[PDB]
Amino acid sequence: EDDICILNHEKGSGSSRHSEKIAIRDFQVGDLVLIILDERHDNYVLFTVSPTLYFLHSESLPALDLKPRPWVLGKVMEKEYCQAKKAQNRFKVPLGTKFYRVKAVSWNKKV
Amino acid sequence: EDDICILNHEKGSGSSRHSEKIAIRDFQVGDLVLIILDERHDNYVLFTVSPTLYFLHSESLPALDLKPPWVLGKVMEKEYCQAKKAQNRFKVPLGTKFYRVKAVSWN
Repeated sequence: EDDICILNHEKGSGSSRHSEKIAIRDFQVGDLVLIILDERHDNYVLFTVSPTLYFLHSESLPALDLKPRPWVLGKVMEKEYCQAKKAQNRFKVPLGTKFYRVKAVSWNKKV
Repeated sequence: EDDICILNHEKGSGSSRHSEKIAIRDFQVGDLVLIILDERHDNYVLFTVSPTLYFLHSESLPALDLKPPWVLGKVMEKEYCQAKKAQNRFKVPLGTKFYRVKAVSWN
């Protein structure tokens, strides 16, 4: 263990400080989220661990200082359940796929 | 448009249901975190947007069913460290301050 100095050590189940949190699945309006560029679907999307896609609404881009940056934090304000009606679509997803589109804004708070 | 059909539309500030959530910086003991492989640093780390590295303590790998590409965990312990040698296990410059955490699985 000769390569590091240990400056402090903490154990326990909770603290008085609350880390900043993001949703990663089953997004709800009001959630704080991480918004990343999805090259394959040519769109910004929510970072997520689940296979349902949450696309960022194109009209939310100017409110997140984005342009049609790798990532930004935002706060979900609207959410739309959608189904692909034509086999070639703005979302590069097969015909009939069900997915979400979300509107988000920049947010300088940790909640 | 005409490529998508809108099945429902929701707007608001809150809901009756709680999405699964992870800490993303300034991690605290008790936090739910996302643990990912960081090959640049030859370690697992906590997924984060801050520039401070939070390495997973090698002692925690068996509890998370990992060996020395992502798992959800719960922070049980955290240590503030400073790299003391130029060549170290964490592949950071000499003097770098960073964290090590111990975590257990969570589902």
